[PDB]
Amino acid sequence: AVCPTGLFSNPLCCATNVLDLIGVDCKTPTIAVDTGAIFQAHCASKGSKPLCCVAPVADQALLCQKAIGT
Ligand SMILES: [Mn+2]
Repeated sequence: AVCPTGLFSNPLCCATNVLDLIGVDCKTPTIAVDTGAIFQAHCASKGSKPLCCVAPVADQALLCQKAIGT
């Protein structure tokens, strides 16, 4: 799993990480993401940051944490 269990369990690709706490303009990955490296590269291909967020759907703004090692 590319995100931790619990609250911040959903991988999204978000345009901006605000305050290391919020994802803005969050897109669902268009592929299965198997590893941190794939998650990072996939979100970068969409001009976005790999974040682990409180909900799994596309959204304007969500509480998120950065993917580990980023
Ligand atoms: Mn927006």
